[PDB]
Amino acid sequence: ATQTEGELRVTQILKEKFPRATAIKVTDISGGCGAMYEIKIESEEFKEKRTVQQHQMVNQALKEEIKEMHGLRIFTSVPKR
Repeated sequence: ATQTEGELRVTQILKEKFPRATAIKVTDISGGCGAMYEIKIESEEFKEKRTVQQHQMVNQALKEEIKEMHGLRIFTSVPKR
C-alpha cells in the first residue's frame, strides 16, 4: 500500500460532507500517478437515495479539488439497523 497527499485531502473534505457518517475511509490505489482511489462511506443521510445518487454526493465532495472520478471506486450505504 501507499499514500498521496490527495488521499489526505480527499479524506478531509469527505469528513465535512459526511459528519452523519458511520463509515469513512479512502485509499490511493495509483502509486505512480494518484489517478485511482478507493472510497468507503456509510451515513444516515443516504436513506432517500439510490446507489447512483449516493455516489453523486461523494463524487461532488472532492470534484472541486480533484476531478478524476473515472479512477475513483466508491462504496456507500445508510445505517438503518
